[PDB]
Amino acid sequence: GPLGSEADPRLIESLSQMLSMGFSDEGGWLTRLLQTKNYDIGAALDTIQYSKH
Repeated sequence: GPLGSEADPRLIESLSQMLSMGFSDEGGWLTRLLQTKNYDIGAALDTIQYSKH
C-alpha cells in the first residue's frame, strides 16, 4: 500500500514532453498510456482527443 504514486526511468522521459506540451497525469491517464505506447510522444499526443468514436 504505497503512498501517492511512483514512476519509472523509461517512462518519466515521455511525460516530461507531455507535461511541457500541456498535459498531466490527473487520475493516471499518462502513467499507463505511455507504457502502452512504448513510451512514445507522437502516439500519446493522439490518445486524449478520443478513444474509438
